[PDB]
Amino acid sequence: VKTFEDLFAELGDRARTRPADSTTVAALDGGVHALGKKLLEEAGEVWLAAEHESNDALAEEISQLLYWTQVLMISRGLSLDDVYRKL
Amino acid sequence: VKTFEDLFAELGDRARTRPADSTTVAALDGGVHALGKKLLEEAGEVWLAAEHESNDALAEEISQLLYWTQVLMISRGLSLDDVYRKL
Repeated sequence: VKTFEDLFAELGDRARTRPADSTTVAALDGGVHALGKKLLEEAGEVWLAAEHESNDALAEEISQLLYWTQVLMISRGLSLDDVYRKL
Repeated sequence: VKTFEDLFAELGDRARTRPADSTTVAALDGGVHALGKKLLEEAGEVWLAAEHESNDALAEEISQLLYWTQVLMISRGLSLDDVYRKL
Protein backbone atom coordinates (compact mmCIF):
# COMPACT_ATOMS: atom_id res chain seq x y z
CA VAL A 1 0.00 0.00 0.00
CA LYS A 2 1.47 3.33 -1.17
CA THR A 3 -1.49 5.64 -0.57
CA PHE A 4 -4.73 5.64 1.39
CA GLU A 5 -6.39 5.18 -1.99
CA ASP A 6 -4.52 1.90 -2.75
CA LEU A 7 -6.22 0.24 0.22
CA PHE A 8 -9.55 1.84 -0.63
CA ALA A 9 -9.44 0.45 -4.18
CA GLU A 10 -8.49 -2.96 -2.79
CA LEU A 11 -11.43 -3.04 -0.38
CA GLY A 12 -13.78 -2.01 -3.19
CA ASP A 13 -12.44 -4.95 -5.22
CA ARG A 14 -13.02 -7.26 -2.25
CA ALA A 15 -16.63 -6.05 -2.01
CA ARG A 16 -17.10 -6.86 -5.71
CA THR A 17 -15.42 -10.27 -5.82
CA ARG A 18 -16.33 -11.42 -2.28
CA PRO A 19 -13.38 -13.74 -1.59
CA ALA A 20 -13.59 -16.15 1.34
CA ASP A 21 -10.59 -14.46 3.06
CA SER A 22 -11.93 -10.87 3.15
CA THR A 23 -12.77 -9.34 6.52
CA THR A 24 -14.43 -6.46 4.63
CA VAL A 25 -17.07 -8.79 3.13
CA ALA A 26 -18.36 -10.05 6.49
CA ALA A 27 -18.17 -6.52 7.92
CA LEU A 28 -20.13 -5.02 4.99
CA ASP A 29 -22.76 -7.78 5.25
CA GLY A 30 -22.92 -7.25 9.04
CA GLY A 31 -24.33 -3.71 9.27
CA VAL A 32 -23.27 -0.21 10.29
CA HIS A 33 -23.76 -0.55 14.06
CA ALA A 34 -21.03 -3.17 14.41
CA LEU A 35 -18.69 -1.06 12.23
CA GLY A 36 -19.15 2.02 14.43
CA LYS A 37 -18.44 -0.09 17.50
CA LYS A 38 -15.26 -1.48 15.94
CA LEU A 39 -14.09 1.99 14.96
CA LEU A 40 -14.62 3.28 18.50
CA GLU A 41 -12.76 0.27 19.97
CA GLU A 42 -9.84 0.98 17.66
CA ALA A 43 -9.77 4.66 18.62
CA GLY A 44 -9.38 3.50 22.24
CA GLU A 45 -6.58 1.11 21.24
CA VAL A 46 -4.88 3.98 19.39
CA TRP A 47 -5.08 6.21 22.47
CA LEU A 48 -3.61 3.46 24.69
CA ALA A 49 -0.78 2.88 22.21
CA ALA A 50 -0.10 6.62 21.78
CA GLU A 51 0.28 7.03 25.55
CA HIS A 52 2.05 3.82 26.47
CA GLU A 53 3.33 1.71 23.57
CA SER A 54 6.06 1.61 20.93
CA ASN A 55 6.00 3.48 17.63
CA ASP A 56 5.40 0.14 15.90
CA ALA A 57 2.46 -0.75 18.15
CA LEU A 58 0.94 2.67 17.53
CA ALA A 59 1.42 2.33 13.77
CA GLU A 60 -0.35 -1.04 13.94
CA GLU A 61 -3.38 0.34 15.76
CA ILE A 62 -3.54 3.41 13.51
CA SER A 63 -3.46 1.16 10.45
CA GLN A 64 -6.48 -0.72 11.85
CA LEU A 65 -8.33 2.53 12.61
CA LEU A 66 -7.75 3.61 9.00
CA TYR A 67 -8.91 0.22 7.73
CA TRP A 68 -12.19 0.33 9.68
CA THR A 69 -12.77 3.94 8.62
CA GLN A 70 -12.57 2.78 4.98
CA VAL A 71 -14.93 -0.14 5.59
CA LEU A 72 -17.41 2.32 7.12
CA MET A 73 -17.06 4.63 4.09
CA ILE A 74 -17.83 1.71 1.77
CA SER A 75 -20.79 0.60 3.94
CA ARG A 76 -22.39 4.04 3.64
CA GLY A 77 -21.45 4.57 -0.03
CA LEU A 78 -18.88 7.34 0.42
CA SER A 79 -16.07 7.93 -2.08
CA LEU A 80 -12.54 9.11 -1.28
CA ASP A 81 -13.48 12.41 -2.97
CA ASP A 82 -16.46 12.83 -0.61
CA VAL A 83 -14.02 12.86 2.32
CA TYR A 84 -11.04 14.53 0.65
CA ARG A 85 -13.11 17.55 -0.44
CA LYS A 86 -13.44 18.42 3.27
CA LEU A 87 -9.70 18.39 4.07
CA VAL B 1 -10.74 -19.64 -7.79
CA LYS B 2 -10.38 -22.52 -10.27
CA THR B 3 -8.84 -25.19 -8.03
CA PHE B 4 -8.43 -25.88 -4.33
CA GLU B 5 -4.80 -24.94 -4.90
CA ASP B 6 -5.65 -21.40 -6.18
CA LEU B 7 -7.13 -20.52 -2.79
CA PHE B 8 -4.28 -22.25 -0.96
CA ALA B 9 -1.68 -20.18 -2.84
CA GLU B 10 -3.69 -17.03 -2.12
CA LEU B 11 -3.83 -17.71 1.62
CA GLY B 12 -0.08 -18.41 1.65
CA ASP B 13 0.42 -15.00 -0.02
CA ARG B 14 -1.80 -13.38 2.61
CA ALA B 15 0.31 -14.96 5.37
CA ARG B 16 3.45 -13.50 3.75
CA THR B 17 2.19 -9.99 3.03
CA ARG B 18 -0.18 -9.64 6.02
CA PRO B 19 -2.73 -7.23 4.54
CA ALA B 20 -5.15 -5.46 6.87
CA ASP B 21 -8.16 -7.15 5.18
CA SER B 22 -7.07 -10.80 5.59
CA THR B 23 -9.08 -13.04 7.91
CA THR B 24 -6.30 -15.64 7.57
CA VAL B 25 -3.75 -13.33 9.24
CA ALA B 26 -5.74 -12.88 12.45
CA ALA B 27 -6.65 -16.58 12.44
CA LEU B 28 -3.01 -17.67 12.00
CA ASP B 29 -1.89 -15.28 14.77
CA GLY B 30 -4.74 -16.55 16.99
CA GLY B 31 -3.72 -20.19 17.55
CA VAL B 32 -4.83 -23.70 16.62
CA HIS B 33 -7.55 -24.14 19.27
CA ALA B 34 -9.73 -21.39 17.82
CA LEU B 35 -9.21 -22.81 14.30
CA GLY B 36 -10.38 -26.28 15.34
CA LYS B 37 -13.44 -24.75 16.97
CA LYS B 38 -14.26 -22.78 13.82
CA LEU B 39 -13.86 -25.87 11.65
CA LEU B 40 -16.21 -27.86 13.88
CA GLU B 41 -18.79 -25.02 13.85
CA GLU B 42 -18.66 -24.99 10.06
CA ALA B 43 -19.10 -28.76 9.84
CA GLY B 44 -22.31 -28.29 11.87
CA GLU B 45 -23.45 -25.49 9.53
CA VAL B 46 -22.73 -27.77 6.55
CA TRP B 47 -24.83 -30.57 8.07
CA LEU B 48 -27.75 -28.16 8.73
CA ALA B 49 -27.55 -26.85 5.17
CA ALA B 50 -27.26 -30.35 3.66
CA GLU B 51 -30.43 -31.44 5.46
CA HIS B 52 -32.54 -28.32 5.22
CA GLU B 53 -31.23 -25.56 2.93
CA SER B 54 -30.79 -24.69 -0.74
CA ASN B 55 -27.97 -25.88 -2.97
CA ASP B 56 -26.56 -22.34 -2.85
CA ALA B 57 -26.65 -22.19 0.95
CA LEU B 58 -24.91 -25.57 1.13
CA ALA B 59 -22.26 -24.46 -1.37
CA GLU B 60 -21.66 -21.37 0.78
CA GLU B 61 -21.13 -23.37 3.97
CA ILE B 62 -18.95 -25.94 2.20
CA SER B 63 -16.80 -23.14 0.79
CA GLN B 64 -16.27 -21.88 4.36
CA LEU B 65 -15.43 -25.37 5.63
CA LEU B 66 -12.82 -25.67 2.87
CA TYR B 67 -11.44 -22.22 3.70
CA TRP B 68 -11.00 -23.03 7.41
CA THR B 69 -9.46 -26.40 6.55
CA GLN B 70 -6.81 -24.54 4.50
CA VAL B 71 -6.15 -22.04 7.29
CA LEU B 72 -5.62 -24.98 9.66
CA MET B 73 -3.21 -26.62 7.18
CA ILE B 74 -1.20 -23.39 7.00
CA SER B 75 -1.23 -23.01 10.82
CA ARG B 76 0.31 -26.47 11.24
CA GLY B 77 2.70 -26.18 8.27
CA LEU B 78 1.05 -28.73 5.97
CA SER B 79 1.39 -28.54 2.17
CA LEU B 80 -1.26 -29.51 -0.38
CA ASP B 81 0.96 -32.50 -1.26
CA ASP B 82 0.94 -33.65 2.38
CA VAL B 83 -2.85 -34.02 2.15
CA TYR B 84 -3.17 -35.02 -1.50
CA ARG B 85 -0.77 -37.97 -1.08
CA LYS B 86 -3.41 -39.57 1.16
CA LEU B 87 -6.31 -39.33 -1.32
